[PDB]
Amino acid sequence: TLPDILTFNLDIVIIGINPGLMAAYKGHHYPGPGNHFWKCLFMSGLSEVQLNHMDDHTLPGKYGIGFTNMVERTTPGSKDLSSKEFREGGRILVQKLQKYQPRIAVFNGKCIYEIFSKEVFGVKVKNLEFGLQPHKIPDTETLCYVMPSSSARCAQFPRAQDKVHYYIKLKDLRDQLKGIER
Amino acid sequence: TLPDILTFNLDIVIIGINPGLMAAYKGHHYPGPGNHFWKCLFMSGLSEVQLNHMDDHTLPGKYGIGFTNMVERTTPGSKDLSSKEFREGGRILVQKLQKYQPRIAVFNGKCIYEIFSKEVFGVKVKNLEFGLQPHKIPDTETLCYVMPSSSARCAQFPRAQDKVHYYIKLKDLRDQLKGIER
DNA sequence: CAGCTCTGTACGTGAGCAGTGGA
DNA sequence: CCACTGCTCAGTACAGAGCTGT
Repeated sequence: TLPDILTFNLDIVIIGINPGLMAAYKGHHYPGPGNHFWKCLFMSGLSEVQLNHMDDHTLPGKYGIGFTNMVERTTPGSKDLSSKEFREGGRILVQKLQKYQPRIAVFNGKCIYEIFSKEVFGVKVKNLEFGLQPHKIPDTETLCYVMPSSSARCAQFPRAQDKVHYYIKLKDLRDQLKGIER
Repeated sequence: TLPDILTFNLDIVIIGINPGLMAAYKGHHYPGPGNHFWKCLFMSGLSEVQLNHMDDHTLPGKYGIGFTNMVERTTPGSKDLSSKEFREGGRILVQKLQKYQPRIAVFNGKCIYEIFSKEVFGVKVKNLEFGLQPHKIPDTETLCYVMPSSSARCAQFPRAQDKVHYYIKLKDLRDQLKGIER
């Protein structure tokens, strides 16, 4: 099982379906170096240098970023999880975000949100795009922001430098949200 | 983590390097694909239906085949098993084969045998070929038959069918030795 | 320098997969 | 909404750098 990385006062929280064999194994979030998470982060000026999964523990204090997932059971892939298993999941995730209250809940890939929505919000988001969504985290001021899966096991973009747009945008959205309190 | 499947009176005993993330995760030998292992067996004629990692414990009593690995820690794989480890692995592995004494000890993939031999027999082998090897298992009538990895991490045997050859040999070598044996 | 060894890296394929847009 | 696109991830041979003796 893979450790959450959560503190108070976060800008961002990256949010997987649940940890995979590799990540269970290394004990850190997003080991590849195939997978694009860590490059995206560097690419987008979200991190000033280029880091890797070994540095995950530093992300809250130094970049105000943290990690977690709907499910905590570790499997090979989402296709191994029950519907049931996801319910108790986002139930427990809502409860976390109500506790930690970051500015923005960022979802890895349409897939995971698409669930959360027709679960937490009782609504099949039809025709979904990436980035800021209309609903806040229930009982919070936390935004949901949907991000193309960091997994290169994907159609596009996959390729770390085309998901950078969404990182830049996220980054700016963060930036916007700190000016509000001027 | 991954349990040996071993009896007495086995013809063949596949010996993998160690148990990777899938296999670890599912307590069963050669899950993949890509492992061409369950494939080859069938299309090599060594089984008469194509089966998989969950018939693994039936391979003794039904086809007199058994399983085990040189080293036993779970890793990704593979290029990350220590220098040491492997040596000590081989001390245990020998003991088992003197315990159980299968007609043959198939090594799945070079570098294990490559290394086993380097350890057990005192020989760094020139230009290893796949197939039967000079030496018996010390103090047993058990043969050593090298075989190219069934991992698909391996470019120079692109497809499963680039490997069945050794399985058809393997059959034969067993088939010869089986009588003898009137 | 062949031969010896000591790392380093560059390699095919399919299966699984996220996403998009095709029946 | 099955299919279709790019791209991950699951040991081993040769390159070359750096010693030995013709």
